[PDB]
Amino acid sequence: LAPETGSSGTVAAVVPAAIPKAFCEIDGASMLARAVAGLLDSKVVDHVVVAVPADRVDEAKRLLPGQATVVAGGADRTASVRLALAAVPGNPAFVLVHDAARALTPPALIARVVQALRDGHRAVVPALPLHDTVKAVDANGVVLGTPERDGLRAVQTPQGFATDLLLRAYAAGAGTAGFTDDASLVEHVGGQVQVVDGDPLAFKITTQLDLLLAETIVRR
Repeated sequence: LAPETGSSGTVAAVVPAAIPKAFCEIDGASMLARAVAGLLDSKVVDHVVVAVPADRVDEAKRLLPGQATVVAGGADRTASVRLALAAVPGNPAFVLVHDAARALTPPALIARVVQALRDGHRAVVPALPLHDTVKAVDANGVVLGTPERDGLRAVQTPQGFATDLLLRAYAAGAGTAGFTDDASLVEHVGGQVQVVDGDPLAFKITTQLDLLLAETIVRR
């Protein structure tokens, strides 16, 4: 890979959202818009690029905080991340990949991820202790085992990577990335991943119950 990779020392955040949930409105503003605003408001991200379907490109641009940029994304999601990066000036040292559905992610959480990268970690995810016991379970509902709960963490986003490390992980594992989170792909190529404290507010908004909570949090 090119020696120029990461040469600029900047931080790029990509929101691959390429549709529904990312565009659903929470008290007027889309999840995507709030997610981008969180990235900008961390004050530590130099470029925010969103990959959306073609037919939301113009709309995304008119409703997002002005400093963020929009590309039409790809199908293979890693393609969306690669396209977003070609639209980023220079050679960013770090790529943060952020789920649009974690719309209330606190700006300090995003900064913690970036601070751990600046401190020398090459792959960083935010995380929380589990609420529930987690069990291995077969397709028939038969319990196969119970890993130590205290040894497990629930992972959120943004996930942050040294750009070259993220690219190496994509070349090896992108053909499954829709079921795997980016940090998993990095682990598979030998990347060491560091956990920083997440935040309950960074929950992934999936169900009608989740949005009600998010709407309740914001109208307050």
